Amino acid sequence: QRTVARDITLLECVGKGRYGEVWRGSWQGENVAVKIFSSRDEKSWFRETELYNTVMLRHENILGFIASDMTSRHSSTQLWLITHYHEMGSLYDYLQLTTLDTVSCLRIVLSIASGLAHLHIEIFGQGKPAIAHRDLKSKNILVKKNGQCCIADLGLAVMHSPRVGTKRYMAPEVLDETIQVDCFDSYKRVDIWAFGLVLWEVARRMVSNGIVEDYKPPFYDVVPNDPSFEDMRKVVCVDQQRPNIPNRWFSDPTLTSLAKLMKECWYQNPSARLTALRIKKTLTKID
Ligand SMILES: COc1cc(-c2cncc(-c3ccc(C4CCN(C)CC4)cc3)c2C)cc(OC)c1OC
Ligand SMILES: COc1cc(-c2cncc(-c3ccc(C4CCN(C)CC4)cc3)c2C)cc(OC)c1OC
Ligand SMILES: COc1cc(-c2cncc(-c3ccc(C4CCN(C)CC4)cc3)c2C)cc(OC)c1OC
Repeated sequence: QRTVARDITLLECVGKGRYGEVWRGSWQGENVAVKIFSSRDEKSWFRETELYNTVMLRHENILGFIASDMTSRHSSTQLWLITHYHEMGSLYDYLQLTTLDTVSCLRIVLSIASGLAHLHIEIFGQGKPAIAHRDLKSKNILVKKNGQCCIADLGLAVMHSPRVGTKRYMAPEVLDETIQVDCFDSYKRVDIWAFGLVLWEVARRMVSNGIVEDYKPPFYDVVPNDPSFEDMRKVVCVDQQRPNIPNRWFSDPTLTSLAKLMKECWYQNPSARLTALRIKKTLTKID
């Protein structure tokens, strides 16, 4: 019987953080991405592994799973997650340098909405539990060669049948600790808030009438870098600020429709926010 080639050549590091590292790797000529977890973030490996052991997600707008590997070392355990490799990198990276036209902007945001609705929706029978992401942001979205994106990092995901989200993207009910933690719909509504911020980040980079905004992260003008939980709560909960919509958007029918969409992701009342399925429908009718 058979040879099980497990050797993965780590070729270059494309990411280093408190999470650990991501490497471009090669298995059998074929490019893979290898996330090597820090000790700090072991529970993210376990959670993503537990989810994929429960349901083998397969969707064009979800980063493709290849393998979870645990290897015993002299005095530690090494944890690797192996996925598809997207050489264009994260949406965060991509937006820094690249501007968008109407077609690319819509393709990006509809692909993200598609991936998010896929996570959110329970399918009965080759089915899946409903899933909420809990850390949606432009660094957790990859740009594919075909212009569509895919959602990455299910390390905080929750399923329905001490890692917390990135503070800059936390919904008001997370910051004021009123979120109903027993309620699955609560977690979907937290993802819709974060989606609305991502839609703002992308829409800024769409050119209209020769104008584009510089890349900025959500709330760049009202909080410091690495904003505290308190910094965010005062802006989002107490003062009820929302990202600025520039005047130039209201000359462009695509950006006018997207400003309305992002407004309906940012209601203080979580139950007033649009669903991912309703966002998809709205986006298919733009242009
Ligand atoms: C263990 O570890 C790793 C394994 C592999 C890997 C390498 N060659 C072949 C395989 C393979 C897949 C599937 C079957 C089927 C065929 C027969 N059918 C009736 C049931 C079983 C057999 C063999 C795998 C899974 C790659 C890895 O990394 C890319 C591994 O490390 C994470
Ligand atoms: C993990 O990832 C990759 C794995 C492989 C790979 C290697 N050996 C064998 C296999 C295999 C063969 C046959 C079955 C069976 C299942 C039962 N049914 C009755 C018929 C089909 C399953 C598995 C695969 C899938 C290739 C890959 O890329 C080319 C992988 O991606 C990097
Ligand atoms: C968010 O999360 C995960 C992401 C990935 C992932 C998948 N494809 C590609 C990448 C990537 C490749 C290349 C660049 C740069 C380097 C070269 N040049 C300067 C431009 C582009 C950036 C990023 C990553 C980081 C894998 C993961 O796990 C294995 C992730 O975690 C789940």
